[PDB]
Amino acid sequence: LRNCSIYLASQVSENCQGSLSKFLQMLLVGCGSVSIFNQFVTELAEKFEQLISEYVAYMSVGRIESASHWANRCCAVVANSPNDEKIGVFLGMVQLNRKSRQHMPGGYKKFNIDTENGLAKAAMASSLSTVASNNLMDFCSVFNLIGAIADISACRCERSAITNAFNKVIAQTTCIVPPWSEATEFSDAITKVEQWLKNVNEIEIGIRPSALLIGKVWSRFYFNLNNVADQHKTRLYRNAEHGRMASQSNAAKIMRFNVLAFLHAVLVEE
Amino acid sequence: KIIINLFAPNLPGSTKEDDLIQKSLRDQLVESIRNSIAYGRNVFFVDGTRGAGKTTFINSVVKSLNSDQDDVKVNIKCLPTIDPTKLPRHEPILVTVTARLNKMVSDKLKGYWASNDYRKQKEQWQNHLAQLQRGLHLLTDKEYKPEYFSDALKLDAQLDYSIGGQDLSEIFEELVKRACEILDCKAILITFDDIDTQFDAGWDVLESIRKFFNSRKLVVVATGDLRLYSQLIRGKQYENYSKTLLEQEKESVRLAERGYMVEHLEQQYLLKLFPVQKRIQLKTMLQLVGEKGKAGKEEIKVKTEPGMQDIDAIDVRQAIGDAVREGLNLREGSDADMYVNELLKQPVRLLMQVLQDFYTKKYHATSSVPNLLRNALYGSMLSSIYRAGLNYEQHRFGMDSLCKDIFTYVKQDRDFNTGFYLRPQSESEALRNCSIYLASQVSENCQGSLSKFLQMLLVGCGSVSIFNQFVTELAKFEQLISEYVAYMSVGRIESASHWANRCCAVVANSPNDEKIGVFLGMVQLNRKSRQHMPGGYKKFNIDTENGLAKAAMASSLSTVASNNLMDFCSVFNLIGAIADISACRCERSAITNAFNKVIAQTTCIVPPWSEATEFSDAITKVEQWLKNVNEIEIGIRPSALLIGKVWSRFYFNLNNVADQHKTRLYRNAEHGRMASQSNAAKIMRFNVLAFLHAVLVEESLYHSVSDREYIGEGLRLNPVTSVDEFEKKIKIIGEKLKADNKTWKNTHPLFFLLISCPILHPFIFPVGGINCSVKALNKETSFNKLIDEIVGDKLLSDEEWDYLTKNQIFQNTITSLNSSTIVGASYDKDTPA
Repeated sequence: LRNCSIYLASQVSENCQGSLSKFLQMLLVGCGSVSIFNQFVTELAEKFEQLISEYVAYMSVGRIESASHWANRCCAVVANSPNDEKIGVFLGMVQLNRKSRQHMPGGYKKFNIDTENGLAKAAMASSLSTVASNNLMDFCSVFNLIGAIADISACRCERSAITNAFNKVIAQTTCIVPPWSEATEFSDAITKVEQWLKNVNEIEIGIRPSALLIGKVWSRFYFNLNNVADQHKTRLYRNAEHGRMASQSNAAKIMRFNVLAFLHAVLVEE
Repeated sequence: KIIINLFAPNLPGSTKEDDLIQKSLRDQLVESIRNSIAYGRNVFFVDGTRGAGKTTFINSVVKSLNSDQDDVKVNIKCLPTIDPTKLPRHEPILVTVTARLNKMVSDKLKGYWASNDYRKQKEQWQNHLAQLQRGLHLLTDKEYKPEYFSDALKLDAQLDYSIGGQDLSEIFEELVKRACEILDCKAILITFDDIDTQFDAGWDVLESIRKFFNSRKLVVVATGDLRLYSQLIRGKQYENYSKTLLEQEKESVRLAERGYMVEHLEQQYLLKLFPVQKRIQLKTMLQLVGEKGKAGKEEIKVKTEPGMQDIDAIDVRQAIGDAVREGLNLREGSDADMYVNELLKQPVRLLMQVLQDFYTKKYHATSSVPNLLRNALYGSMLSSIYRAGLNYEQHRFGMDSLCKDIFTYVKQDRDFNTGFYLRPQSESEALRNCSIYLASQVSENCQGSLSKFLQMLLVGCGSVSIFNQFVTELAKFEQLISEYVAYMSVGRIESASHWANRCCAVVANSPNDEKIGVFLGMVQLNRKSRQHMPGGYKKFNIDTENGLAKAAMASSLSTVASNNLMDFCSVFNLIGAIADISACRCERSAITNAFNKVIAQTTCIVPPWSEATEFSDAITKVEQWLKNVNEIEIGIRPSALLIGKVWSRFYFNLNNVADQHKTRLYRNAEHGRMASQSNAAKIMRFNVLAFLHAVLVEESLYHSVSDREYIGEGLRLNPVTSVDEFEKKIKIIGEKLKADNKTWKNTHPLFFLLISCPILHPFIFPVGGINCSVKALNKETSFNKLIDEIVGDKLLSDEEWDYLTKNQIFQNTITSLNSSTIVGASYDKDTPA
């Protein structure tokens, strides 16, 4: 294992050199698959090898279609795990209502994506993840956001392909719970992505990432999402929406620091 | 540079020039062997992927090194390649090497011209051969004898070996040294083939290399699998331990340290025998051409047709694309690039063979495109097909064997959620090699037929996803596979309507949470008269509907006996209805037989894994539709990705339609005029609307007939609880179609033929599912006129359109589902304010 550690470090260094999308799959699929299972090793740890075989077969470790598709599978496992207080603020995502609730104080209501117009509309759907079960649910995760950045950074700069990077997980896939379970303004938005893709194709040439760097970036990123899943979890106040004090926190307050958690992890470790 | 003519006999013995790929690697290896001459074991290992030119390449270095003698300052004579598995089971490798070395020396002796030189060196050769013969017994002795000690002290040898005793390492070193002088060369090449067929014979090879081939005038090129050599070495290091120690020390600590010692012993045995710097891997032709973005280290062009010029030759990376894009009916993009990556990792002699078996047969056709690719893959890649349980005979292949092989592929690859795409993403080579074969097979049969497109869509792709979400809560997992297959009979289907009839028996088998009574692709119907049902008319009646409305409602109704004679009505029956009617001759006398077939009521047994005239008006128009279908279906070019993507969006659409319409069943939900009231009419319409949306969107993005899409730049969402999303796409597609002088019937033939189906017309616009509000009417009206632009016929008149919104006889619209009943529906609540 000591001999395989340095060889695997060379694998990460070689495979992630001269790219940014490839840097993200190791952060998302590589380091993520073991920290997400870290929940599942403190839960049921023979059955351990059965869980390993079932976990990779679910998350498609080794045959990932895209970093976004991994997030959709990663979306369900964080949810189907046993939890407390029946909360929708999971580790890396917020569980949003798909049905109207009676007696909603303030302007709280079922979320509709049509409110966001352009680049907001694109980034709102890229963070969405839908899983089907006996009770169909919906989550909005930072992992889905990264799964789109990796997806975008791996495609061509043509408009015909960029418009496809936003239409891979929204209304096509049908995620099913793991077997170990109990039961035009958008055209201008694409232009913003296209011009930034030009930067990526010429700034990423100088990248030189390491397995340590990808390991450390995910370390801060994963630890942060445990804070938001606990510190921000209890702020479900009636006046939380339109909040401006520190105590006030809503769904927007969750993802604002969840994304900033990702940016800081990239910032501090780089 | 490198040119490969495909009209060649393909004999490896005729490979002399312009018919191989590895010369860049060979000349580096050939010079590397020569580079080590002036610098004492030189062992080069050529790792092989169980055959990628392993025997062909190993022969090429023998040919090249033997020919070049005069030009090079230092030359190499090559022994014939040694196959250790074909040698006698007890003959030492040293004997085999000397026997072949003797003939090369003897042949060179007979080639001399000076008699004195011939006599002088022949005696030296026989003096060394006698010394080896005298000491040859040391290789094979069961015991030592004191009579050998007299031979070990014999120093009468005229050549006076350096160290004392009698060791074959010193004797063979002088024998090779003399052989070099006679042959006038340096560093004779010993070549070994693989030990795959019998890898116990590789121990003699390994032991001989490290004990007798240490001379600087000997260079060895071994071949095989280092995994197999590591297993063989590891087993031998375990035999050094005394058998008593293995029994008297059986605890975990002792056993885990003996394996630790053997692991370290085996690690440096491979490093010493095969140095890393001398190990060489046969680069695949993907590694020689690149990703099509970065300039590769080699350029390869292929003579597709007989007589291309040197500059008039297409790149092999694009030559595969010409086969992959056209054979699989695949539009150019990212998915087509991943299939050619699969073929670019195949053995070099294999990709040429399938390329040769494709273009040569295609040239004869020029005097179907998919079967040419299929026959090219089948004749060269049959090893994986036989080793996967799929059909491996050419004549039998049809629309019934396709379903089972794809089901077998999904089961073998264990990808039940996205495996129907036939994505080459497996971990085993055999499973990957079957994905491309099925994709060619999918495009082989579904091409030129609308029915086989739906049959593959329904029976083929449907069986993968309906199983995952509804027949996996139970699992003897393999036992559930066989009877599930035996239920709908994907191996042999009498018709597509029978699959849909049993499809409802599977979806409705899964219980619904909180007992709502609505399932994935349908909604339940309450045969018994519900007591004092509020609002609307009675439950339902088949006889109520008019000539065409009854033609679709009855055809979409299936009866299954499970705890009662339970009634089902699904879009799956509607899709199955199309296939039987479409797959028949245009003669109306035969159409009606295929038409009454899909409407004649039948009963289907509960799944075993469970606990339990005015009707001829529609027959006239379906004949007109079938006349239209018989010519527009020719232009379709379906692909494994297209049919998989059509179902994938159609599957999620049905999941969301039932998820949101379950809670919209109210006292006043009937005769829906706003989005919040949804009866059984509104549920079933969106099921039909889901099918048309899936076909339209996917045909724009992945159908091969069009080079570019016409959806535009926007979010593609399913039409659930609304029609604007489906209405918007038709407008954008229509606007871009007219400006580019392209029609719907030529750009989207599948959607054009499905939107023109007379059967679906009484379902697209039902009485109770219009939810015609103030804003909905504007989108609904534009939706209607846009549809009438595609089909060219307004199925409902403007008088009939005003009838629905305003709250006589309607042939083209169902009239009983507006106030229909649903099992498990709670009619104690009503619409809020």
